[PDB]
Amino acid sequence: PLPIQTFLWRQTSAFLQYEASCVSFERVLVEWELVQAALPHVLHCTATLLSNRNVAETKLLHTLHWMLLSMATVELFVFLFAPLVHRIKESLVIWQPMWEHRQPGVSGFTALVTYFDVAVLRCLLQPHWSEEGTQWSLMYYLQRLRHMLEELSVVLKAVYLVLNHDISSRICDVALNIVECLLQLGVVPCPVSNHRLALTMLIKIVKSLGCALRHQVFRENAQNCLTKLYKLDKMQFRQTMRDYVNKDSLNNVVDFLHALLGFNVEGIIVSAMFKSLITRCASTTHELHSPENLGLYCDIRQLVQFIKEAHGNVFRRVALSALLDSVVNLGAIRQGMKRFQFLLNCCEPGTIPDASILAAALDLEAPVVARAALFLECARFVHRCNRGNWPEWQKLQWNAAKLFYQWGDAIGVRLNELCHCPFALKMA
Repeated sequence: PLPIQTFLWRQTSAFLQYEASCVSFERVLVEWELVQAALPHVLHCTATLLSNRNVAETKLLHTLHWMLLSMATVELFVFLFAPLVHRIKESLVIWQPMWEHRQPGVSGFTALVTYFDVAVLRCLLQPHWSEEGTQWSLMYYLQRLRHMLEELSVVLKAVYLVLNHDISSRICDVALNIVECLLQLGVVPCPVSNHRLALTMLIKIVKSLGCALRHQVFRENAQNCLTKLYKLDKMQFRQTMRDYVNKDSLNNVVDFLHALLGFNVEGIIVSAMFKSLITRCASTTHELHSPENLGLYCDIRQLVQFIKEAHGNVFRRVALSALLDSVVNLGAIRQGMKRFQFLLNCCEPGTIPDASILAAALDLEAPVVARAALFLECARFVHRCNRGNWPEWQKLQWNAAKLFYQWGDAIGVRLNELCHCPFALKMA
């Protein structure tokens, strides 16, 4: 550096005059340490002018090409020029390989400590950057990973840190393919755990492909990847899933579940996650009843019905948690009753406990208090239905009567058989 550096700034203040400055801009460089000091300004000016296009273009292109044929310099180069690749279309050692997402052939940073690769990786961590440059860097790492597998944790971290901001079909394709390739390389072993990161990436990718041909193949491949990841770190899989469900917002969780199912990997996921999903939902009812989220609430209905429809034997285990999860533990029972109350007020009044469960609830080897609470909660539900206020949403009204009568018949039969547990439970 020298006191002359102000001159360079004076040139930049023309681009940030349009014709005149290029003259000295060329001359001073055409006529090495000064050249190193001047390179960043050359980059800024040439990139700005080239992007302002919807003779100076050619002169500055030739200047840059002569300039190219320290880390911050290549960082800046990629940061500004990566999105321009598709726009510099006709006019080569750099541009022709770069259209193909390969290392540009210039010896300054094609060198190995890899310099271009570390530069682009460092740039990809930036939160705000051109979408085109992000696609380009992703395709570049896809190509490089494919080559590496033909014959890295920070790569995963970069993919994760980009994935959260936004996704597009192109992004989901490239991201799934890269993650699959790193799994094949075996970056995950057989703070932040690698397994957690990978699973989060899969979840986020699959969150935006709700299926209620092009999508079908990609979904199949995603499912295959999920199965592959499944065999690795079983307990960690369960734990991280249970963490994520509570972590992310309800909207995200429900959307992801819809995408996965649409209304085994899915069986394990559901049986690991549904308890925590219901537990979180339980202490949210007042907020969720608010009309702005009504539609969201509606969705949950379907979801729960599907879990009951033919999938979840776990549904019984969650609904009856209050007395399967057992001085008495008052808190566990209270949580179980919150879950049961939420489920009972959710769907198909009089469907959730079947007659058989209630009839057998007399002899279950669980704390009497929990059984009595279950009976009283059923009682309160029936009373509310009778008084007029059903769940805030008909043939269902007539349907519920048969379910109630079935409950009554079952309970009466059981009581008769037994008499012909304490008295208080019978009274409940």
